[PDB]
Amino acid sequence: GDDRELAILATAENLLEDRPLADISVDDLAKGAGISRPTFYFYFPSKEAVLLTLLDRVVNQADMALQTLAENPADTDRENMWRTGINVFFETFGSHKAVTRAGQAARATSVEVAELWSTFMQKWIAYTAAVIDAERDRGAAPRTLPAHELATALNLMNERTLFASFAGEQPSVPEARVLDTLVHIWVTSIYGEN
Amino acid sequence: GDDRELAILATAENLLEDRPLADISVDDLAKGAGISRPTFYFYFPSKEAVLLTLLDRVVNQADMALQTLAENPADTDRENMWRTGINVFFETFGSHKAVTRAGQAARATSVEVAELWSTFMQKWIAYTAAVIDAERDRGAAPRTLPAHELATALNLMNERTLFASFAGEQPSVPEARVLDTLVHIWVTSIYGEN
Repeated sequence: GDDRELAILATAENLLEDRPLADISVDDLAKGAGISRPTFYFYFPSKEAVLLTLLDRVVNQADMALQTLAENPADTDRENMWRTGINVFFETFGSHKAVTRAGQAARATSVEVAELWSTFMQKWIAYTAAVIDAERDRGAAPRTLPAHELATALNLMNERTLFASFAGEQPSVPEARVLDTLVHIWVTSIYGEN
Repeated sequence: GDDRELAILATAENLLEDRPLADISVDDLAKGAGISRPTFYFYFPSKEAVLLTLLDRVVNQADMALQTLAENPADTDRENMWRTGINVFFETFGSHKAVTRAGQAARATSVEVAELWSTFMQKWIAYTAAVIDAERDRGAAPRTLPAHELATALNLMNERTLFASFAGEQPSVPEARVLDTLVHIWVTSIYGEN
């Protein structure tokens, strides 16, 4: 009986838009799904383990998303081949701000999360560097910096930047700009010369 | 004061080298520093307090340093002018990696610390904007992205990255490159066209 789990997962993410994981208790979730306080414990050991699943879900959506682009190509220049990738992350995480803010300010307390993140950040960081080269052996991008390093600076910038945008921090870049703001910085560097 | 307010500090900083604040005692600080428990408290109320100062001392160091380039302009090529500026941080914080690591795992629970970094980061992001602006008035820089917003992204990148390097995370850019890297991206996007 799958259903039940989604109920719990979904319920959390839609309570997280109002308060953190602390202000929420294993019961407030029992209702949302439609099970007795105890039933819960058969799908999740604790609320902690729920956020982790949320997070992982959200993170995989991104990989599965960007993955789809590693398949069918898009008939459009080089500025979009990049933009459209970053937008996955903007668009995606930008949709589950709550879970992002939640996963983040919880990285400092869950190796599971820290890893889950510290992992993909490497697949994504790799995928990128890959293209950086696949755009150098075709002679389109100058051989300036070592792809991986270059790719890392960019990639990490995203994380911090796209975050302070969703967390409403200050310093930050108004959400409706953070994109163009990023894409430009990617391209100008991925390709720029001197 | 100072003599004894300095002992503590230094005596703290050198202790953060081997372990985290959470493992350092008021005792371990009174000793190594050379003073008495009570004498400490006359200067500091808690250890987090000593941390907040060490941090305030580092941060401010870098600001004056940077501040000290406005009066000593000199002759040079567009690029280098940035490396020496971005260098001020990688050099400063990268010579106090322990504090940095500490003041970091503190922004999550210290509003004094939160406001501290945030209050500066703005002054640094601003300073960037000021330049990237007048850099356009003189004709060198192309008028693309809204300075402050470009300045921000870049600054947001140097935060999350230099740290990710000092704290030797996974993934990160080896402490031994980052300067060459960050410097690149800043320029190529500041003066870059599209």
